[PDB]
Amino acid sequence: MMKKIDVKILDPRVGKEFPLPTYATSGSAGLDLRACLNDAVELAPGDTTLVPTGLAIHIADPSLAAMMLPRSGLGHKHGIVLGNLVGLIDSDYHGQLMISVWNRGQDSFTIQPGERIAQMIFVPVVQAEFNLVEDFD
Amino acid sequence: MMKKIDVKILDPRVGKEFPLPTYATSGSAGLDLRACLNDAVELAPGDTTLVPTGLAIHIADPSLAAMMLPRSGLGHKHGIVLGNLVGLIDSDYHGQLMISVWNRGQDSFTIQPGERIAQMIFVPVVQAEFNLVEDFDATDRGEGGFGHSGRQ
Amino acid sequence: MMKKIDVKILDPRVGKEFPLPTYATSGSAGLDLRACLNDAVELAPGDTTLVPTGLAIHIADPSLAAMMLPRSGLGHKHGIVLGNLVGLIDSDYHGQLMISVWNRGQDSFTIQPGERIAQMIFVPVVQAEFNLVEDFRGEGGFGHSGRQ
Ligand SMILES: O=c1ccn([C@H]2C[C@H](O)[C@@H](COP(=O)(O)NP(=O)(O)OP(=O)(O)O)O2)c(=O)[nH]1
Ligand SMILES: O=c1ccn([C@H]2C[C@H](O)[C@@H](COP(=O)(O)NP(=O)(O)OP(=O)(O)O)O2)c(=O)[nH]1
Ligand SMILES: O=c1ccn([C@H]2C[C@H](O)[C@@H](COP(=O)(O)NP(=O)(O)OP(=O)(O)O)O2)c(=O)[nH]1
Ligand SMILES: [Mg+2]
Ligand SMILES: [Mg+2]
Ligand SMILES: [Mg+2]
Repeated sequence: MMKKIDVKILDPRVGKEFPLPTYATSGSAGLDLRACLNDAVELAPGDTTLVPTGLAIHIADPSLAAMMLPRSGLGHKHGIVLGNLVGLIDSDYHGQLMISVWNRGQDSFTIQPGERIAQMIFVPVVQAEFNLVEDFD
Repeated sequence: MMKKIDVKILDPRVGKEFPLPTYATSGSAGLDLRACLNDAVELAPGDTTLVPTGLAIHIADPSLAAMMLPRSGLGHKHGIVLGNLVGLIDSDYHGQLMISVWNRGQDSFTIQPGERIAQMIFVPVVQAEFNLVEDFDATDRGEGGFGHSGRQ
Repeated sequence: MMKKIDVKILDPRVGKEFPLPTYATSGSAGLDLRACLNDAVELAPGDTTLVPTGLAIHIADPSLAAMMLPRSGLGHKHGIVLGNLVGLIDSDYHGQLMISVWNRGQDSFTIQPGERIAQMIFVPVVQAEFNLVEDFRGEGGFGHSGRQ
């Protein structure tokens, strides 16, 4: 079940020094996002930093959304997760994709340029319309 | 894809003191949930508090569920997120929707009545039927997990 | 709506000492997962431990994934959540299902053999192929719509 998604490269290192995001294995649900940075960033325990990806997507189909998630190795082994926990990307967002990286653990961690620091899945979504009732029975 | 969902305005402040939940933009995936409180609540760093939404929904369709999530601005800038991280709402749950608000950050934060403090999406769900096997049809990923594909 | 998932039992207690995961009601979205431990694990505030389930699943269909989540009661009342926040099980994984348990709260907590410590849903997923373009809410994000 494939879907074409338009993407605009904002930093010319993307697609060259920093490969475009890809699925690590053929049945992976998420694609890995890379940190678009000149220099490594040291995250002390408790600190948050906003990491640019250097690209923008336009999902455009209002029956689809994306969810940014931590990776399980970074999250479990190093406490490197997301500051907003889960990042919900709307179908009508055109801006640069940004990653809120938060050190939830006890050890300092150093994010390298180009590192695969989070992942992103695409999921069908349903828009609800409310039917106001006085009681459900 | 639009679906009509029954909702009971369990707390009549919702729709009167502050607006009913709606989709912030046309192409928004989630709808914002508001703090149904009589008094402001100051959350010190590390603290949690249980905030009512004033709403009960009945999805009723077992092929659908809802998920409650933090908002990205409150979460990234102020460390205001969920105490259970992600809230899962069953299709046959029709009690009040409650929000566990947790201050994961280093500065205190005051939740005001009516404030949009989290968001909710509706997603399709599949119910699994387990088939016991002796061997798997092996794959390239195999048993690999927890960072086996590397950092770079 | 329903999908057949291959499962292998790795610990003989699973299905004998305590049940295999089951949907509690016909309208339940998730299945509860039980800690398959020999000895209870003490978790100080801020600690993380990796908890086996005694089970391996193989979803096998690349338009489907599973998401592991905290339970709302354990999360809100005791701060017992997931160390990777949300656990994403891929269609081509067939290792042991493992739960990263993190004590995010201010009080110690002990993970007990057999305790229902997390839950898991299965959701459809779509794999994307990129189309490079020069030009395409607008660009508004991270709070732009306000809170009032
Ligand atoms: O909570 C979890 C998360 C993942 N897993 C396993 C199954 C999943 O398919 C595999 C990899 O998941 P992620 O891709 O989300 N994490 P990461 O990218 O760090 O690992 P990998 O390098 O193997 O892809 O780890 C668990 O058993 N429990
Ligand atoms: O953030 C939440 C999460 C759940 N809920 C409601 C809806 C859901 O259907 C119900 C049960 O969710 P969980 O299974 O996550 N909680 P728990 O397992 O602790 O309680 P139960 O024993 O009733 O399943 O609680 C909320 O109001 N807010
Ligand atoms: O991790 C994220 C989350 C969101 N975003 C962008 C895309 C999304 O469409 C937009 C808004 O997301 P939320 O609605 O979850 N956050 P918030 O409600 O604070 O911002 P807004 O007022 O713009 O809706 O922000 C990111 O770039 N990274
Ligand atoms: Mg991975
Ligand atoms: Mg928003
Ligand atoms: Mg439950």
